[PDB]
Amino acid sequence: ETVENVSKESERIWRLQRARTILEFEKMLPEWLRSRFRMGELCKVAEDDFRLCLRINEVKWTEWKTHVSFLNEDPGPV
Amino acid sequence: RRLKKRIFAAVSEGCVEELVELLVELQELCRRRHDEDVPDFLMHKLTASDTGKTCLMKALLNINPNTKEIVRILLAFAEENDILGRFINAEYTEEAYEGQTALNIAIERRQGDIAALLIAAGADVNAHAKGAFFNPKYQHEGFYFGETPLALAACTNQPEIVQLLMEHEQTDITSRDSRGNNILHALVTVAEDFKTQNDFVKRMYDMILLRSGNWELETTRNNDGLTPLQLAAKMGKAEILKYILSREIKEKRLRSLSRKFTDWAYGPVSSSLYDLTNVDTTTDNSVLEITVYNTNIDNRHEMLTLEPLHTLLHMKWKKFAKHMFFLSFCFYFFYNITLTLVSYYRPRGWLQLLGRMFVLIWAMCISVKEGIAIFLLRPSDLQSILSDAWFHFVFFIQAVLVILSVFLYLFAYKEYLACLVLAMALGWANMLYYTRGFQSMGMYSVMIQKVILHDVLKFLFVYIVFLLGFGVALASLIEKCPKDNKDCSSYGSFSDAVLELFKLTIGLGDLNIQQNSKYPILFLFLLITYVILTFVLLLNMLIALMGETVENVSKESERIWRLQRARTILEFEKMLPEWLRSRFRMGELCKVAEDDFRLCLRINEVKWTEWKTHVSFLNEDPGPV
Ligand SMILES: CCCCCCCC/C=C\CCCCCCCC(=O)O[C@@H](COC(=O)CCCCCCCCCCCCCCC)COP(=O)([O-])OCC[N+](C)(C)C
Ligand code: NA
Repeated sequence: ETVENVSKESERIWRLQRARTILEFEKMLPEWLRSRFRMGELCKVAEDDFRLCLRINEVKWTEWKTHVSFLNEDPGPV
Repeated sequence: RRLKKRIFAAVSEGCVEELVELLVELQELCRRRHDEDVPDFLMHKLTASDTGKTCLMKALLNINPNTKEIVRILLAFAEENDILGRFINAEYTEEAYEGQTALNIAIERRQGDIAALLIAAGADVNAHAKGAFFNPKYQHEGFYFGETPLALAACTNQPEIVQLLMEHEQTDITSRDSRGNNILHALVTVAEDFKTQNDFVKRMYDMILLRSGNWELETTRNNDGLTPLQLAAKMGKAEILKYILSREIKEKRLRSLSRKFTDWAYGPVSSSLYDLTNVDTTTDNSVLEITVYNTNIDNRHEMLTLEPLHTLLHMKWKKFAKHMFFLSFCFYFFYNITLTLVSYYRPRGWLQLLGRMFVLIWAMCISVKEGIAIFLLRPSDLQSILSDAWFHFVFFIQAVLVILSVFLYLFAYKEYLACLVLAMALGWANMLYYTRGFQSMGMYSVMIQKVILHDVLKFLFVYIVFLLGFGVALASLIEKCPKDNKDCSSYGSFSDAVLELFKLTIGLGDLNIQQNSKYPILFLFLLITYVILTFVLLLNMLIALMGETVENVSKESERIWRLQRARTILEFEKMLPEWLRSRFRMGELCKVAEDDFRLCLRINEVKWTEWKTHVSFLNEDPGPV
């Protein structure tokens, strides 16, 4: 009975336990060697707005909207 | 100058009041002596040399409420300059988006009205977008759709543009891209599961195929030599494969394109004929062969449940496969029986020598057959070993052990008996392969594989850590036996400690806690901890964990057994020679009066649901003949 109740959520618990290890290891790193951050500054807004952003690509054949709220006209990564 | 930048900036924003003001200035510049020619200078100033992007393509990338007004003005401006042909057909020069034109951008932006006037203006409806983005190496840095405007609208769920493009006289439906894929191939690659796509590809596949009205598009092979029907099996698109395999075209004037035909129907009882020209073992590469031996997909068991595929396997199973499977079992059963008797009754004659030679000869036959079977299978992934070639190795390993034992027997090495015993234990363990063919035993066998991998292997890894972890600990606090009694403690060494704990786990022997331990309380504390961890925790939890896996597998183990059994059917059929292939399906049937004879499989179904009028049959008489 407990296995059935936990198996549907044990995957999330393992990631929660693993995520604790990731933060502990990152704190062990010194002031230097922190070159493993995410993508650098990106001009999100033309008004001198640069933010560190994480790139995630998703595919969804559901809505089929017109893209008029993008940042770069060229779709190819560069 | 800065005129080009201003034109692009005004075009992107979507303003037409100053758009004409910038264009009339360019017309004034045309009066200036270019010294080379008029059209080239105008095109150069109206296009970006770095990437090849034009102002018209800039507007379509920047769809605005006034974009349609901009497009007409730009086209009229180009038409007045007699550069309309080379302007609307301009494409990017960079390899990232090479071949992309204005028509491609408009279709992607879902601008049907804008794309409609572009085609009438003279847009190239056969442009190929051979850029790197349109043909990505992976599924994240690009989007492959067929690099053609006809396929782009098809893959983006835009039937209105597809109908407009197909009706155009200059559209090449059978056009092939760099991969050699046609329109139908691109839909197969684009097609996904129903939970992801709203079956628009299947509807789009039917619409485009009916418009062409010919088998040239369906029989086209790409650079990999695969038809769209074969590509669905190669990429594991069950939704597309199901439609194509069971395809009925009710409307007249075009019926040969169908793959499913009802020769007769009387009330709810009707018989269906499924085309098998490209789905059979007769051809070199077919859907049936691909859907069974595929290793890049994990939905083969679902793909074998289709109406033609499931029945085709069943029909050939009861003809030759059933007898060959039983014959193979009898030869292998006698192979192990004879091997066991000679090894068990070994010395420590002239009439039984034939049996001994049978084992040696049959071992060579297994070794040769399994040697090439693994070679042609090309196993790469670890899962493929345990899901497609596990019995191809253990049979090979057992066979070569007998050969190795014979090789060591004639020499002075006495290790031949050790290899001979391993052949016996593995040979009888290999009998579980023949459990297939029977639904009850076959589903039981596939249950064992999931239990072993998901639970047994996981359980053993933790148990060994506790077994060895407490083995060193318990043996550590053991004093040396006195000179009088040399067997004071059973936990004398590490090997002894593990053996006692192993017997404790399986409930064998007697638990004697009066060992020669300098800390008897500590020694007993670890023993009780080991029992709780193993006897109470690890052993009991394994039963509960497998019950979760049994529930998840029992709802799909039947399909897995058929998938495993179907692999045996194809292997047995390949063993047949060139002749003896008289066990095929029903012969040629006049599906269409235009000399159209196809090998078809007859399936009879009864359905008291729709109660339609049968006007799309092949034979008026319902009685079989
Ligand atoms: C599922 C299965 C479970 C396991 C089953 C376990 C039970 C079976 C396992 C084992 C039974 C015994 C077999 C091997 C015996 C070797 C011990 C030895 O020689 O010790 C010597 C002392 O050695 C030392 O003083 C050095 C210690 C390090 C080497 C030995 C431990 C290895 C650790 C590995 C670390 C990595 C481990 C990685 C994995 C954790 C004593 O030797 P001796 O008395 O002089 O020997 C007489 C002969 N001679 C004189 C010619 C030399
Ligand atoms: Na007992």
